[PDB]
Amino acid sequence: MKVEEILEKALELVIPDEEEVRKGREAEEELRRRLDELGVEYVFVGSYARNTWLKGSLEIDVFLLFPEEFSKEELRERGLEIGKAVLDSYEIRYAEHPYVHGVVKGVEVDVVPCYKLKEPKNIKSAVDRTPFHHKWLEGRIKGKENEVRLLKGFLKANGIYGAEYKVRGFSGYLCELLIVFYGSFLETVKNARRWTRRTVIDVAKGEVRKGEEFFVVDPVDEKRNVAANLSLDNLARFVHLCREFMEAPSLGFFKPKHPLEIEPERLRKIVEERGTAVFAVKFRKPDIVDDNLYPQLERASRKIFEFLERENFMPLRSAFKASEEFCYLLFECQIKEISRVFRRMGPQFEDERNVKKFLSRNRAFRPFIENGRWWAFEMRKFTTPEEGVRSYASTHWHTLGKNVGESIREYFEIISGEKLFKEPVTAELCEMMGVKD
Amino acid sequence: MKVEEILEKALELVIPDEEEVRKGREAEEELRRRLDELGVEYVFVGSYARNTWLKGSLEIDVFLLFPEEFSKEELRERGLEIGKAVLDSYEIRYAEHPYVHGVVKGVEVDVVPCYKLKEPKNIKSAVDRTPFHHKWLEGRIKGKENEVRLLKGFLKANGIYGAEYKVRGFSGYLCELLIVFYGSFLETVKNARRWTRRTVIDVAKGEVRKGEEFFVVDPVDEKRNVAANLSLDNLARFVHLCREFMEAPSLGFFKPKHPLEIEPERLRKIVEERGTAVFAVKFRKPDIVDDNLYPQLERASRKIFEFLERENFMPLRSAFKASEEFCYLLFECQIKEISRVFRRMGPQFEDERNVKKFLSRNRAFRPFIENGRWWAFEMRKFTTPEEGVRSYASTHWHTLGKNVGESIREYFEIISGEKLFKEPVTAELCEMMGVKD
RNA sequence: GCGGAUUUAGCUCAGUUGGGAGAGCGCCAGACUGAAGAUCUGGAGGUCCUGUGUUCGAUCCACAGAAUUCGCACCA
RNA sequence: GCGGAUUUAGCUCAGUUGGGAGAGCGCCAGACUGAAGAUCUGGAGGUCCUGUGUUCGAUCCACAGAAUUCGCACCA
Repeated sequence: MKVEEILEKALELVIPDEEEVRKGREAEEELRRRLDELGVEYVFVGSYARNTWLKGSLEIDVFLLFPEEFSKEELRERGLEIGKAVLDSYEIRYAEHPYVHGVVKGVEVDVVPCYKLKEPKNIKSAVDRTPFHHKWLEGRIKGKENEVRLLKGFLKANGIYGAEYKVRGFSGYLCELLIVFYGSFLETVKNARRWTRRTVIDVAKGEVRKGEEFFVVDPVDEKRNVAANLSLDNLARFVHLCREFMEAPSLGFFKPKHPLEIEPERLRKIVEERGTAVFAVKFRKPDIVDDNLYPQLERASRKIFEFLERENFMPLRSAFKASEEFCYLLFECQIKEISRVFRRMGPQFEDERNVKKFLSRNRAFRPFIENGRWWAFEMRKFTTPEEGVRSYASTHWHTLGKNVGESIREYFEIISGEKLFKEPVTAELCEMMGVKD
Repeated sequence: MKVEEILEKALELVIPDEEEVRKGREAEEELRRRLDELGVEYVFVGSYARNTWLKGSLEIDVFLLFPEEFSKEELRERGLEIGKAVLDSYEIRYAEHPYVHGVVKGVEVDVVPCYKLKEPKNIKSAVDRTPFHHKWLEGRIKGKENEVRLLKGFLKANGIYGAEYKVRGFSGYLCELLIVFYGSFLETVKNARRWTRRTVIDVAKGEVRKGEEFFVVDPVDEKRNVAANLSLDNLARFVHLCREFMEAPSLGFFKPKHPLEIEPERLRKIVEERGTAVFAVKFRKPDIVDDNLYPQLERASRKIFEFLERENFMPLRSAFKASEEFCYLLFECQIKEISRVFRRMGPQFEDERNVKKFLSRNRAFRPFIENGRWWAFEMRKFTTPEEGVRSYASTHWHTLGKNVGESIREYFEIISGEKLFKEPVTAELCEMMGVKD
């Protein structure tokens, strides 16, 4: 669609200027006031300070640099003293060393105690690194901020922007590092088409090489992978979207695509036509952070997946959804019903000892030999994958993560077909089964 | 049941003396007459000559030794000339070098041209070896003939006596060699409990050792495995029956056990309770020898077995029966119905070339990535193992042996449940599923 | 008939994740030697038995066939 | 919290068919030496991280746990 046109029309949905821009300055000014009132060494960092934040994603990050001659707890008292007096409403978030989150004029503000540490390698944790992150990008990104926003937008539209585990996609800082390295969104897109699972981007030397994993080198600390949270699968998605974009560019790569919103009638048909067993594990949501839940949900999903493999219902895919109330573990298998009878692996014919024991056990059918080894017909306790998972969930809850497993242990349901379609899992089911529009 | 008593009561069902013993002598005498009438060098061998044949299993083996200074075809003319004149009704069976099979007074007689070859290593085929076989066992078996008959009886009662492929069990000559080696049936049974898949019995040296396969050394030619036809599985069966006999001896080890003879009503229930898919491939019997058909049937069964494994209906066992009219390939699977959808293995994400092609193909559902590799949902052409086999039989008949495959190629049926129970396959189905009485 | 095993470099053979065609020996060269050899380096060297099919992709999966090899035995 | 990787002989590590507990090094010995070393032979050497469970059978499969290790990050 001409390429450059859609790049510019995308900006009116990317660039903030819903006149929150000034609300930033207003809060900043106000923030700058009260802060200079207490004579503290302070820095504005993150999205706001570089004028790089997305439309609606307004956030002030304030990092309070504290003398390189104090102690952990002496900065503690301070961050509090300050945060409180400068913010309008507050909470305390402790991380690895605590910080104050609050609100100034409807703008989410992050008041954070730091160190006036000037120059790296003398770093203790991830927090003290962001000032340097800002420092290095400051002045080296000036002018190219729009191109960053395009990248972000591109990634958000297809749901791979973010460092949080719910996404495992691209971190903002990474995006910035990228735009810097290539020159613009596009020159990034072009080269991304040639990325591999072993492609390494050292921004510090301006060099591209092959390593062991996909690695983007932090120009501040060359021991740091900025793209550490980028999952294997997401990276590939990005690469493929870059190949798909260049060949036939369109604006639909920048619009966030919306729910397919189906009726139970069309979904049941798909299932029927698929001839697959579709079911889910429902259980109440344990009240914990997002960056804890999804990892557990994933682990939980995987084990059940692995289970149904062992018991040979042959699952296709697995999916998960977390509402404000419950959690759902979705599964589609190739086997609706398995036989009650199965092969039980018995001893080689020579080990008379073990033979007898194996034979001493009482069964409904005679054991036999095949390839110089005994085998026996025995009975399963479950015939459908629903029945099997029920057995598994009830007996092997503990392995399904700490909080998730406990929530299942205490209670769970298994929902099949028409009943399940009524649950808020429509979107993911379609995504799991790969339904067209 | 006392042990020795049942050994003696078994003999009245083992020792011939249904007064066919004299019919032997009568025919022998008559045979000896006409033969000496033509001045031929002749020998009586096999079961009859040693008085070792089973009750009802009466057969005269006559091997016509011919001068060690003739040629293949010059003996040929002779065997005929002789066979005809001495037998009452005849056929010609060609083997590797032909022979005359016929009847003298209702007794199946085998008139065979040989060589007066005295002493081995100058042998050409299996036929010229039997005189030496008889020669070596003659006089070294005298007195111990009853003990041989016990062994035979033991093996026949449980259906592992015979060198023909329908059985793949113990050859008579082998049994004799055994009784000779240990001393009696029992001393054979005791030691057989300690046989392995690598136990070697050299009768010539009177020695037991370990080799590579189960090997019984022919005292005549030490390059010959007498137990070559003994299948792995049958050997084990024998060994296990020897262990089972010594621990609790009973006469039921000598009675041939009879059909379980079931109704369709009890069989359907078992199937239902088993929850398994049971079906068979029916097709007309190609008119060929037994030692050709069963090998093919086996091969045929196996491939179908292997197929259902590939397509994951997960078969349990496989069985075959050959009537005077049709042949049956019986199968029991763990999967009655499989989903219409399956995983299609696609390329790794890097090989852009192959990616596109894989994606160019049209499907009902979107392809995806998992572990850096593309996968696609596609449709099977069959949902039940019956449907699948139908597809397989029709497309892959040729591999199912020469004659068998051709018979299926031209025609076949697949029969399920109630319909199949009406077919003469009741016994084997019970044997395949391991049903109790 | 019949069945199993085998078929990848000149020789002898590995090769299982369906994506890299390999080792040893032989041959050529380099290093080393006074020489040659022995050792270390390296290089060249291919109809993965043939055909067709399955697959995005084939030494590998399927079918047909070929060749080598061992045995099976019918006979009964 | 949160996740992954790892845990087999004194050290460093193989170990995939669920049935044999292994290699290299180290140590002792034999052979060889004038000696010792170097090489070849061999031997000893084990809580397969623990527990419980599955199985005829447990390094291998399942659950709980431990320890080592790397990273995840929430924060928003």
